[PDB]
Amino acid sequence: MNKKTKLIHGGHTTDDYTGAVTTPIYQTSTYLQDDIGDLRQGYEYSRTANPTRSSVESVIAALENGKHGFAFSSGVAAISAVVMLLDKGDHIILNSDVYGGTYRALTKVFTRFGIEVDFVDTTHTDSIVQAIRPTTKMLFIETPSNPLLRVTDIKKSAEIAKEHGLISVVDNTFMTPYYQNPLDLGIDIVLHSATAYLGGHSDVVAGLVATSDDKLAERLAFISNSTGGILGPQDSYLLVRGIKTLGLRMEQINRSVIEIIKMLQAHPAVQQVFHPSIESHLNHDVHMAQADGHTGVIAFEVKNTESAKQLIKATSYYTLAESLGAVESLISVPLVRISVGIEDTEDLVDDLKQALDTL
Amino acid sequence: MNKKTKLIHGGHTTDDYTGAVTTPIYQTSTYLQDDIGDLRQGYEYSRTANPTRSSVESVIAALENGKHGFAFSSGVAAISAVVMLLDKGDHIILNSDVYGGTYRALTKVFTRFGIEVDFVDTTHTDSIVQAIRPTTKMLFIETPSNPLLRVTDIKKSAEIAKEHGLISVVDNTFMTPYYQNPLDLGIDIVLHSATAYLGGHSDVVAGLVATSDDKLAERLAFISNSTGGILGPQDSYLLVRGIKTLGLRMEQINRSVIEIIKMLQAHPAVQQVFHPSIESHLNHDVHMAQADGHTGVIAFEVKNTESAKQLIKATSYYTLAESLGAVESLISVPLVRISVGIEDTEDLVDDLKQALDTL
Amino acid sequence: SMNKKTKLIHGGHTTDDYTGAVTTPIYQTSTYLQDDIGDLRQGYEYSRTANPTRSSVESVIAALENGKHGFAFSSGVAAISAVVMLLDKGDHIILNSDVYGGTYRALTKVFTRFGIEVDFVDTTHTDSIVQAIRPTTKMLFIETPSNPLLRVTDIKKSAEIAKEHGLISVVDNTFMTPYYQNPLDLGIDIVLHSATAYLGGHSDVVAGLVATSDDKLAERLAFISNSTGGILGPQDSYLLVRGIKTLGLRMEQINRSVIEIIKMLQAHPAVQQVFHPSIESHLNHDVHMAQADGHTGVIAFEVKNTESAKQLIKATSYYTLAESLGAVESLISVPITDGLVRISVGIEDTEDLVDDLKQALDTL
Amino acid sequence: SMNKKTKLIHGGHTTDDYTGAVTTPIYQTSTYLQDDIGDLRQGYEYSRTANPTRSSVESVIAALENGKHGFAFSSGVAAISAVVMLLDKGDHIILNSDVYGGTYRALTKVFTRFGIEVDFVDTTHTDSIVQAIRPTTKMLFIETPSNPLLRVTDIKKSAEIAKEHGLISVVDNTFMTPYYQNPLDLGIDIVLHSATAYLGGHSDVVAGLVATSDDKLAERLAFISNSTGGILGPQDSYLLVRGIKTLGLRMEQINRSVIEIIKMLQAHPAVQQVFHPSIESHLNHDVHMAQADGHTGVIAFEVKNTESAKQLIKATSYYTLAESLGAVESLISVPITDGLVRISVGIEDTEDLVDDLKQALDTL
Ligand SMILES: Cc1ncc(COP(=O)(O)O)c(CN[C@@H](CCC(=O)O)C(=O)O)c1O
Ligand SMILES: Cc1ncc(COP(=O)(O)O)c(CN[C@@H](CCC(=O)O)C(=O)O)c1O
Ligand SMILES: Cc1ncc(COP(=O)(O)O)c(CN[C@@H](CCC(=O)O)C(=O)O)c1O
Ligand SMILES: Cc1ncc(COP(=O)(O)O)c(CN[C@@H](CCC(=O)O)C(=O)O)c1O
Repeated sequence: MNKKTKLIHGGHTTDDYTGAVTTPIYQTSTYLQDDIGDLRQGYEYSRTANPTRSSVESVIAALENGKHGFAFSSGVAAISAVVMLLDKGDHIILNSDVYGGTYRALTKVFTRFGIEVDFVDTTHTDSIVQAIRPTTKMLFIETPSNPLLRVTDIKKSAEIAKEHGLISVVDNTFMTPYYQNPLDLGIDIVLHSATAYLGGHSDVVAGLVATSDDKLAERLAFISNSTGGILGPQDSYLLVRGIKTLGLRMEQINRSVIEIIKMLQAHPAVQQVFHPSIESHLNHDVHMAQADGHTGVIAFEVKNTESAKQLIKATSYYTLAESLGAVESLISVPLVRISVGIEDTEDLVDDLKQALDTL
Repeated sequence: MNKKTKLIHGGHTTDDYTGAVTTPIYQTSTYLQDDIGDLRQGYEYSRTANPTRSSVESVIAALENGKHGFAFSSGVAAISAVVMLLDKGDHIILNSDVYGGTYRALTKVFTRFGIEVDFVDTTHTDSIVQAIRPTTKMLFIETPSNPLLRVTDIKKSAEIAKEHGLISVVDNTFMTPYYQNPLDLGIDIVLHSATAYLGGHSDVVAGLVATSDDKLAERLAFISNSTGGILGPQDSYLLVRGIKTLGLRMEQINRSVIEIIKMLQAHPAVQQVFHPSIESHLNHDVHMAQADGHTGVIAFEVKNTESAKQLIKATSYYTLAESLGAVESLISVPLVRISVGIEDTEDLVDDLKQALDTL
Repeated sequence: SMNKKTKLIHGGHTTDDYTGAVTTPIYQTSTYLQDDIGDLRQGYEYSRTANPTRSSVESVIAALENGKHGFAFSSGVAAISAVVMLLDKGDHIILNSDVYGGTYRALTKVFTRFGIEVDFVDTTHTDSIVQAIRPTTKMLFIETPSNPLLRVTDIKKSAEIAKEHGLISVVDNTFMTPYYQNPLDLGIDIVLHSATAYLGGHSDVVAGLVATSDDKLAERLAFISNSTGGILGPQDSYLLVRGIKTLGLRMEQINRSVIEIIKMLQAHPAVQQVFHPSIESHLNHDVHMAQADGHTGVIAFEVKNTESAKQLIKATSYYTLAESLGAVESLISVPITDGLVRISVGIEDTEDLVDDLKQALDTL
Repeated sequence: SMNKKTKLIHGGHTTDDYTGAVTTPIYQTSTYLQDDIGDLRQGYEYSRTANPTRSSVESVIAALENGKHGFAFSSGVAAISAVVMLLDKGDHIILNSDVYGGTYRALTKVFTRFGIEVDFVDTTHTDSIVQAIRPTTKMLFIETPSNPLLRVTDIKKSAEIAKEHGLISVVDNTFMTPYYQNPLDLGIDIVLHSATAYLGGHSDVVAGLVATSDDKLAERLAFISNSTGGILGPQDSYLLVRGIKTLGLRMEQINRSVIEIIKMLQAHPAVQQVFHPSIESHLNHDVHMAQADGHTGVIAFEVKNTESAKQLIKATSYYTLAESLGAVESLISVPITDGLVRISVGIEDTEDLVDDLKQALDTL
């Protein structure tokens, strides 16, 4: 199956009972047992397993070429359960440019649980080897990062984590399974902030986790059931529904990203454009070796904070909001960050250009 | 407002915009900002705050006479966030008869995070005083417990936790806010497995947390945002919808519970009926002093495991399932445990009696 | 064999035979796979024709009304439209004089162009029904108790009249609900509901329901529903199933407050007339009590004028000034003269609902 | 000023002005509080009359079709019913000869009793339309391209004919979608859709949509919708809004596969005739290309007989044997002769959809 056919028929998204071509929304909490312990189709309690949630988990497991899938109530919940794979005294290595909520949870919550953290500039693989302490048990890397889009070598990070006995995790939210598959590069666990691209319509807060390891999946299934950060059935369906058009959406976003960047590099009011597609970008060639596409998040710099406030008000199609990966374009100041939507490419380039022209 | 009027108009369950008499389902992830940092109605990101989730949080805060509410993706998620209020080395005291999932999360997950646990027979308040270590920081009690319905003195446990400087938590799932208000008895934090009675229709997996403490609410809001165990908007609405009939449902369940127990105590095939309403029940008078009602979970003993298997098959209205607090009656063997539904009282008594008669 | 409260929980099929789920799965779908051409896995081919979630609520209303076939529509008016479509050009319908405004609107502004000629009759006296039967009469439609004056019509006699003259008897059982009044058991052919009112019960679903035991009329209704497509969505179908579960407890609480609220209205000096079937002096009070074992939560009363009715509504705290009825929250409205107020008793505390309306009437 | 792909994202009102939410809130409600009697906070009083979530999808289809007023119905047939109700007893309707089966069913088995007399015409030759106009003719209904043979009718000429003879022109634009064909811009009075097909796009919503710029006809449609209640639920309204967001990318991918799939069908020896407007030899191929800048994803072709059509469907791997069309997944069916197969090209990979149908046709 090619990529666009996998997004439609990958996993189990139909009902074998009635033949429904979409997954039924099992808004239920419990299931009848014919005999004591005799499950009709393997469901006993919705927290342990829910057929609508099991559908979206089989979709992300296929899109990432994994064996097991896990749906959580948010991208932060999916990252929490992954960190709970370690005990008191264990050490984690993350990239210095992690997303803010990851920095918060690990430095404010899990440090209170004995988990020691150390943020490392992973753009140079040599800095990962040296920081590995005897208690180091995990390697967590996002690529490209937020909001400067720093690229980390996934393959080398996997070989590093393997040699030193580390659980390799990759936050693949920005790249999506359509352009990047960390599991195929040796990574143990891959997770996504499903609120971003997989949902794609700014209407689901969710997280997904995929892995080919039976152990880590067994330990993750126990953590999910024992911590209950599960995704609801309604949100699970809308996630499946939005994933169906993931390929078409990313290709339209990729087409606009190319044209928008060309505009940003030539404007006199824009210094420092940040995106892995730019040639002068650090680790640019590494990104192309591990990905066959590009993310829709772009970051550029204006003169000062007042110019960024003026640029946003002059736009007509960019929505001032705090997410990314939507069908509608989003803009925010973490330096300005934009999440390219699926509007007309000529309209998005012209709207941002005429807004920058007013500076 | 009396109890039945509070369940309808307590909290904020209407739309001030359109005037809609029910809370809109905000299936959304982000919100437009008029200016940088200028929130229209105080919403910026659905994980931090969602209007549908804020509605159900204001309902549970009012029903428990609390000041702040928190909705989580499951009852286990609500209990996890409460445990994350403590750091490495802190100690918790729980009742020896806690629910299984609470035993799992604390002994298999949080012990790996330095949190030391000790389960204590809380039915005698003297056993709580002696176990308080210098590192003890929390007192967690369910009353009545699962599945033997052991009653713990809430008021005395609150005075104990206050004197020794402890965060008092009460799992009020079985009693619901309609019959028991732990906050009114001095308890710091109250939580519920909203999957049970508050939802009431076996279609929402959720947890709720209420507290009158501004500190603990601030620390809980940070934990919820930093761990992302949030409840979805669709599940939040169905929770609000089911809570509307909580009073009518509990009163029907209470009427049947009285008649079912009278039947169970007189049947020759039933030894040892467990419920706080029985006079010979341990701490029976304590339960009536802290609650003006009764739970619908009843536990009784048959001769052996084969008689329990036979009793379940002979029933017609009791559903063999793994939850509780549903409109439909539920039965399970953890000794048999039944969750009384809202069916006709004469039908539920007769159905269970004719099934026990076959033993 | 099941009592009413148990029938509301286990009546019909509201579980999943596949996974075992204790609630009806929401089949948000449009079409269904066929293993072989013409072979349906479980009898579904297109959601408009049949949907598993809609089929659940259809079996519920069929069991609650002691009928064989149930039909769910997009709204109460859609259920009335589909029933009126049972008739041909030139046919005649007899309706009660004070039928709901929307039905009056549909029958006199839309279906008068179908060729159906409508007649509105004081059905409280069954003789007026016999006197109005024209040769080309084919259907008898009656609302009991009506809106907003709650006039009571003899259902059993109306069924015998329709049978005697070969008419299709239809009863709008919205106000009474299947928990208190079963027209099908009294000889009526078709019973319909505005599920927006009490069956939904939480003021969050706009739906219509139809039930009948006649196989011929059911096939004709299934054809019209598929040929006109006023079907109910799967999400609304499930919420309707969910709300029906608490129907008995909701009505029993509403009836308790109805008794105390009426007593307050009869003793207040700013209230003149009170309209409700439970009142002994109400016309056909014995008829209602013989065909129903309960009372609706809609009450109509009169104040001095329109300014008094306006000030009353602003003086209440638990009565929501809005349309619709039968919700868990109490509703108030002014529909028929200026001073005629109409309330929909919710499930709030009885003492709170009586004290709030009593003090509000006292600022007059 | 917006291009098509930007219009699909920001056209109409699909945000919450209150909280600022970037999507339409699902107003699962039935009634609305009134501060003062008759004072509406935001113009809502009863969900059947108007619902905020339904009003969102109504403004979407009105903007996509360059119309002023939009209406959402419970299904595509409900949208057709409400439009046919615009006419009175005795009025006449002219429809294309190969109109959809459900419309044929509704117009010849239900509305023939309304007093409406229906006429089915070969609208591919506009002269047949003029020849059929009776004195009592009031409406012109046309499907282009039709189903399943995809016959193309001149929309611009059909609008001039309706205007010349004082008829209400209606175009079923389901197959073409507003992304490729805008009948209102060509002089048509009313355009309707079966949103179950492409607008929803994910085979999970049964809905109908109507759009018009005529103020008089819009008030008449709003009245019929309220007086018959075939409205769309709030949950289905939102999913319809959500699915429309990706309409352009879905159709553009469907069209790319349509080009390659047709070329394969024209060169396969087990395939005789292929029916699609893009084919140069197709009747009125120049007409379609002049009134639309795209192509539908429904393709019709012929195999040797019925056994060959049965074996073909069992031989595919990505084509789902089911009803409906326009979904993200490819669909197949056998409707008109035995060997006539009808496919609905999905958004799967073009190479995968061409190779899967090519190898399946090769086992014949
Ligand atoms: C790379 C990455 N990881 C994790 C997350 C968090 O997953 P959730 O589903 O949102 O829980 C985000 C979303 N961060 C968003 C929102 C940031 C905020 O609300 O403060 C973003 O970067 O715009 C993310 O972009
Ligand atoms: C007292 C109590 N606390 C916490 C929970 C768990 O909250 P959740 O919403 O389910 O996450 C339950 C539910 N326990 C259920 C289910 C037990 C099981 O599935 O193994 C019960 O006791 O039947 C409970 O009864
Ligand atoms: C007896 C009766 N029949 C039919 C209907 C209409 O069914 P729907 O589900 O609302 O389509 C109503 C609702 N009448 C409501 C609505 C009033 C209005 O819409 O203006 C009422 O009278 O309060 C009704 O009370
Ligand atoms: C052109 C056209 N008009 C109207 C409709 C009906 O609108 P609904 O939303 O389905 O109510 C359809 C769907 N025709 C489908 C359905 C076939 C069937 O129901 O048997 C089709 O032909 O595949 C259609 O293709």
